[PDB]
Amino acid sequence: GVDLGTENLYFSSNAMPHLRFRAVEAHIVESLVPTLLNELSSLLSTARNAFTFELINTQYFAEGGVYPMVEVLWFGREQQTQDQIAQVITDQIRQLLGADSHLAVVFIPLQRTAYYLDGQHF
Amino acid sequence: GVDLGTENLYFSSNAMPHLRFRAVEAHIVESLVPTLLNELSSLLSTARNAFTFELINTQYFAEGGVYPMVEVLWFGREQQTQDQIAQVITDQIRQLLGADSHLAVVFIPLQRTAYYLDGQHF
Repeated sequence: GVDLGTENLYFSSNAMPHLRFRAVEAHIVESLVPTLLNELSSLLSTARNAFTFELINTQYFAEGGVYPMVEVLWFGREQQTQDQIAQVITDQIRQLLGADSHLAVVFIPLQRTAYYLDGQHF
Repeated sequence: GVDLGTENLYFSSNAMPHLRFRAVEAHIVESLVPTLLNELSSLLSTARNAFTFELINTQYFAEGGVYPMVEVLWFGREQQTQDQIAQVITDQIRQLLGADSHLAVVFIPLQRTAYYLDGQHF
């Protein structure tokens, strides 16, 4: 069945964001995650346990140097909200990495009907 | 007996609205209530103590995500006034939840002859 025990789980506002940090040093991410969780959960009025953060442990090459990227896999919020989230993530990373570092933030939409928790979709 | 102590109680313009907030995060409602009271009491020229606000504590499921809803139980005002009220509530919720979030506002009429205060009806 569905999960009607956990508060506010199926709200449209609860985009269930999974943040994936690529081409970013581990210590930066470790410092970032607590402050990002504080700011995003407030901004989106979403439970703190609705977010997941992943450091991706791969090796990158690009001519001119590799820039950091955060992929956000989520159910979607309207463009204006998405824009604000991108701005929060960028601003926090700039604090640790430079006000002109060139962060990419990319949102990838997941379908609620293709996301299953304990065998039942959203 | 009727209540002829409290000012303006039986005016037709005093619809005695009870607002019920469903599928909305508690922190949002907590923030919304004082500003909504200010705006609605001004708009309707109604005493501030004529409004009640309730956060409903249930769990919701909908395919595609659950959208917030405000139920207004009241004696009724004319269509054009009802429309303005719906627009105020919507605009204030958008400021906290997003300018493209999808709020439902539903008005439910109560009969004055079925509403008793201290054992006497309106």
